[PDB]
Amino acid sequence: MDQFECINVADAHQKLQEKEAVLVDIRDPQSFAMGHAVQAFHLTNDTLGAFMRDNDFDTPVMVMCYHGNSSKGAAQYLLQQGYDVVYSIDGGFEAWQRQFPAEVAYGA
Repeated sequence: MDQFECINVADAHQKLQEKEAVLVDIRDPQSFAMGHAVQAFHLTNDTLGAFMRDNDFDTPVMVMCYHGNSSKGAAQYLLQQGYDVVYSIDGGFEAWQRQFPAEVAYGA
């Protein structure tokens, strides 16, 4: 579709558990390594080319950032590239870690 949607972390977690959507994290690499959601792919302009080759445009994509702000612009960017089902995760990593502290991974 031609718009992206904002979702909360409980919704995102459920989609992930059901294997319905993939999760990308657009934060800087240092913050990513300090802690990220399990199964998050670190998506940057450099890793985008690989991401696109590896995830067809019909793949639902959920975008996480620091707080839920930059993920909106990144989600819109992905729609513009051809993705049809894109979400921005309200609250970002802060919300993820608060709700799901046992589902945090470290490093790359």
